[PDB]
Amino acid sequence: SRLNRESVIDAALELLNETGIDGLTTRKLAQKLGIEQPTLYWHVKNKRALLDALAVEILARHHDYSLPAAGESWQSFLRNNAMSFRRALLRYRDGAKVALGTRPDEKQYDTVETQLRFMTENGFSLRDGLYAISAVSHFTLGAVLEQQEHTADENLPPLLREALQIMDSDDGEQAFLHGLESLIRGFEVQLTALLQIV
Amino acid sequence: SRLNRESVIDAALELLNETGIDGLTTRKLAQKLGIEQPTLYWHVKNKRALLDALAVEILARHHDYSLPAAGESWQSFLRNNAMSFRRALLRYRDGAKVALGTRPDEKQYDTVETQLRFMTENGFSLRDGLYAISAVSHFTLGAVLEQQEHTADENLPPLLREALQIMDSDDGEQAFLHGLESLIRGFEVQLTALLQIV
Ligand SMILES: C[C@H]1c2cccc(O)c2C(=O)C2=C(O)[C@]3(O)C(=O)C(C(N)=O)=C(O)[C@@H](N(C)C)[C@@H]3[C@@H](O)[C@@H]21
Ligand SMILES: C[C@H]1c2cccc(O)c2C(=O)C2=C(O)[C@]3(O)C(=O)C(C(N)=O)=C(O)[C@@H](N(C)C)[C@@H]3[C@@H](O)[C@@H]21
Ligand SMILES: [Cl-]
Ligand SMILES: [Cl-]
Ligand SMILES: [Cl-]
Ligand SMILES: [Cl-]
Ligand SMILES: [Cl-]
Ligand SMILES: [Cl-]
Ligand SMILES: [Cl-]
Ligand SMILES: [Cl-]
Ligand SMILES: [Cl-]
Ligand SMILES: [Cl-]
Ligand SMILES: [Mg+2]
Ligand SMILES: [Mg+2]
Repeated sequence: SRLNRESVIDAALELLNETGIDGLTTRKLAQKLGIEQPTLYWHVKNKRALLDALAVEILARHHDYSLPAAGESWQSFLRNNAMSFRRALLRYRDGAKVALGTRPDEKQYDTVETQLRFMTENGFSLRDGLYAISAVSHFTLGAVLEQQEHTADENLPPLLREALQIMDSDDGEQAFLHGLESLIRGFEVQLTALLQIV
Repeated sequence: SRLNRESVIDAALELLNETGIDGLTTRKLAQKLGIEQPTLYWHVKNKRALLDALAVEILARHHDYSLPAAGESWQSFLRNNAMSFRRALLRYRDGAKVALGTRPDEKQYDTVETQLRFMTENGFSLRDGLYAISAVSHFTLGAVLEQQEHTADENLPPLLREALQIMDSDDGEQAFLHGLESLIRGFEVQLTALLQIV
């Protein structure tokens, strides 16, 4: 079929959904695109190369809250950013595993530069703003992995039994949204304190 | 060599370190133990079975702060628990990927039951205490994955350039320890508030 970048990414995202990350292969991608393995090699060198591009394109297609509104608070921006990051990552099977260990792409520079600039213009040192960004990113990544990977007893002590009932009664959105408010409020306590002991 | 549970786990943890999770196989485990694949099958059915046991044994060997001291605060317990969880997970390559999506083992029941009980005896509803436990777990899991997986440009805009310098200047312990204080303080704000608007 068509082998421009857009079409190779479309097929690679379908395959990721049917098979997951550990069963995504250049052999199986060649099969789905209707082509021979050496035809594929011209366009895509290895699994790593593909994985890097998939991390970028999932957010381009599905991460709609990358940038703060005019007048929006930093707290609100982190809330709306995190929910949109979580949605984009749940959209494909092992989506969060695809995003793991990547660094901003050249095509994300203007966007992530605007994000860091926004945090500094709201009173964070670059280092403290980055610590807040990284903590929201890591918490969200952790929550999506545990949910997604989870999809992949008679003598339960009583509080564990009820806790497992609580977890199994929801997809994880409730625990996620509660955790995010705790994180955002902790950053606020830290920022407002300045040089006071807190 | 010896094929009792302890010895199969020793070998599987070595192999995990040389090869990572995605390259851990029953074929390669059989090779390292000096045995044929059907000899292995009697002791270990599949990769999933192995992965479940490895998650348990990494914490048994290396997770030394499972339980609070006499008189210890809940804040202190979560701090000391999280640092010990992080250490145990960094001890092997893709350690955090091994722990992902598992639920307490029968051999962890008394331990995790004591943990949930401790949170309730410090004023948390079971649901709110579980939300705090899950948030600390997810943040830690996220931070270790990004660090571990990361191990697996000339026109950098200026704040991203300095932020990447900041991340590359440390193994991730600094960002982790800062994030954990923000999370613990947010739970405290939430718990103390009770039915007040906060
Ligand atoms: C500033 C970025 C950064 C800086 C230095 C080292 C890094 O590893 C990063 C990132 O990895 C970021 C992301 O991945 C984003 O998810 C990211 O790239 C991104 C985006 N493309 O819109 C986000 O929404 C961000 N968000 C918190 C989930 C986040 C970025 O802010 C950071
Ligand atoms: C209470 C446990 C729980 C309850 C209900 C559903 C669950 O999925 C869990 C866990 O997965 C827990 C862990 O994995 C621990 O890491 C876990 O098993 C554990 C331990 N074996 O010592 C910990 O130290 C805990 N810690 C926060 C990292 C944590 C457990 O508290 C929870
Ligand atoms: Cl074709
Ligand atoms: Cl075509
Ligand atoms: Cl083409
Ligand atoms: Cl294209
Ligand atoms: Cl491959
Ligand atoms: Cl032998
Ligand atoms: Cl022997
Ligand atoms: Cl034996
Ligand atoms: Cl044994
Ligand atoms: Cl296997
Ligand atoms: Mg990232
Ligand atoms: Mg767990």
